[PDB]
Amino acid sequence: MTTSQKHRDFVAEPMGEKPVGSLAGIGEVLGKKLEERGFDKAYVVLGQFLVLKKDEDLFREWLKDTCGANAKQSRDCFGCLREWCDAFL
Amino acid sequence: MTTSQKHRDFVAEPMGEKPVGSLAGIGEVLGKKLEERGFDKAYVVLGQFLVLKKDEDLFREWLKDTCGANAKQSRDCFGCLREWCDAFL
Repeated sequence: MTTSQKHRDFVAEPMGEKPVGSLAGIGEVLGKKLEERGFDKAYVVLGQFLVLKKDEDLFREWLKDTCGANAKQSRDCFGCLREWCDAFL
Repeated sequence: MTTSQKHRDFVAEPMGEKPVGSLAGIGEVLGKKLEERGFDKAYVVLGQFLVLKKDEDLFREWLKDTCGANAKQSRDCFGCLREWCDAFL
């Protein structure tokens, strides 16, 4: 139901060292799982997106299989990360 | 002996989809080895640098162990990729 202001805020300015849970689609509980998986910061997760050549099917299985995110949560991270790259990459 | 103009050209404008061998420190022969390793484009190699949290010792072993680059060639890619991130990340 309408994206949060975080989506426009993230693709409106550099990401710097913001925490992983700052990425749109990742909640406080999910941010903790990615952190246990070695992604304590967003740019480390951005790297995984870059390693998958922006492949949406591979990206979705990675997040869901890695933490259990739902199909709705994965759609927000794909378009959210894909849009940041369009402005910064 | 003095860096090539490619170093200043790469950190002077976005990287887009330039080929891997376009990264400073990677020669035409080495670009072919990375390509056989699955890195047909520079942004895929940029992702590995991001996944290593910019760790220089881990990055150097990755390139040398992955293709056989010399210690001099690895120094150019670290500072070259590190400088691009400073301007675009």
